Amino acid sequence: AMNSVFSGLDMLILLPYERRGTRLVVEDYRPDHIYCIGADFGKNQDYSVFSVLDLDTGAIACLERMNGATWSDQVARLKALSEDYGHAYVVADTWGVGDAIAEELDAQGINYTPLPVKSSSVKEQLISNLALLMEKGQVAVPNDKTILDELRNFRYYRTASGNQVMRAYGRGHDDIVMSLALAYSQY
Ligand SMILES: [Ca+2]
Repeated sequence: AMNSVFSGLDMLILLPYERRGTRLVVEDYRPDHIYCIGADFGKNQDYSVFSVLDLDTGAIACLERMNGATWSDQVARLKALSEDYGHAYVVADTWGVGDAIAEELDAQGINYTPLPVKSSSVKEQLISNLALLMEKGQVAVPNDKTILDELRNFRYYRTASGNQVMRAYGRGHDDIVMSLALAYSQY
């Protein structure tokens, strides 16, 4: 596609995994490594995606995805992932998530840093970083067709005034794309 964002998809490293319910587990926790978790919440009927990145290797160790999970359940699942990966810190897109998730992150003692995806400018910085790392052969994800498809279908458009926009082709989703970009913002 002429308007592909991820022109370096050919350099994406593809990793085998075990599906454990809502998790795709590439590898279990290694305590000599430091991890973070990109978190795109399930604000309403959209998916929540939590991407555990090994910051020593640049590889996704685990990716959890679901939709329709309660807000509290999303936070509990994030807590469990964080704890599983050595109190991995969460890079949380807190923009427009609502008071309950924001309060729950603090109330539950989640190890997190806010990265609100609050404009097209912020989004472009996150995505361009992911795209560059990808072309450089530094991005490694679970070899799952849904993940690869969501990256393949992430495209450039232009607004009425001529500003750049990045979004899913057609009527698609970008929760996986954004979760991965949030994780890799730290790499
Ligand atoms: Ca979402």
